[PDB]
Formats: sequence, C-alpha cells, structure tokens
Amino acid sequence: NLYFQHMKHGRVFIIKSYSEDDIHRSIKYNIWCSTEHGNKRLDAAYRSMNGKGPVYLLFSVNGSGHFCGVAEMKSAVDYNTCAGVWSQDKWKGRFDVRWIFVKDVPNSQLRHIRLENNENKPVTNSRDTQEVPLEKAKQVLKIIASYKH
Ligand SMILES: C[n+]1cnc2[nH]cnc2c1N
Repeated sequence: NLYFQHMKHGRVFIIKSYSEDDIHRSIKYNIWCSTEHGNKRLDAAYRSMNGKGPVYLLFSVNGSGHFCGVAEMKSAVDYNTCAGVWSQDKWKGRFDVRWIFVKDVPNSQLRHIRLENNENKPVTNSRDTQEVPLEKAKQVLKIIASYKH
C-alpha cells in the first residue's frame, strides 16, 4: 500500500520508449539515454537536485497500454559515449539508473490521474520526458509499487 512515503524533494519524469529491447537493456545494465532535449531536461533536474532528493523515471513502452516499471536516475548525463549501443543510432549519451520496480501496470489503473502542467491531460497520455507534478507522481508511484496480478 504505502511505498515512497518519504520523498520530500523528488522530481519525476515519464519515459516513453519505442523499443522494448532498449528497456530490457536498460534493466540489465542499469543505464539509459533519451533524446537530446530529453537528456538536457533530465540532466538539469538531476544536477539541480544536488543529492537532496530522488529523480524517478516512470517507464512505458509506446503502444503497450501499460507502464512497465520505475527506476531512479543515479548519475548526471555523459554526452560523449560509445555510439550504436541501443536499438537505433539516434540515441547519443548515457546516464546511470537503478531500477526499483519491473512490472506491467495497466493504463486503466492510472488513466484517472491528470497532470495540471499538461493541460490536465491524463498521465497515461504523456510524451517522452514529460515531468509529473510531485503530488500526482506520488499517486502513480504508489499504484505501480502496490499493483498485483
Ligand atoms: C533508448 N531510448 C531512449 N529514449 C526513447 N524515447 C523513445 N524511444 C526511446 C529509446 N529507444
């Protein structure tokens, strides 16, 4: 029921991937990369935190109809790394993550949570690197952590 009850200064972003393979690689090696604008957005959030709070990432594969897990950003963005490590060469850079939950949670469990910073659109209709208001993110994080088959 009650996970994440102690996250006073957290910042939470949506990750939308076109590649489940990339997600599987992210889970295996605890690393991720985003778009150029996505990297810079996540980089600013992580570094402006200065270890004072967690940066959580809510992962969902595009078109899957569910979210697939939760990870915490554990590193700043390194923009000069080996290329071609992901599904496409389009992804440049790298940062560490620590996956906390790896589980499929249907969008029905989350669609009624709406983001006041995204024209009050449901959280399940967000784009890649959309930031979630912390009070709405606590709801999503709790539902994911406590969802069971
Ligand atoms: C690796 N990776 C990172 N960010 C994304 N956004 C959409 N697809 C991706 C992907 N495959």
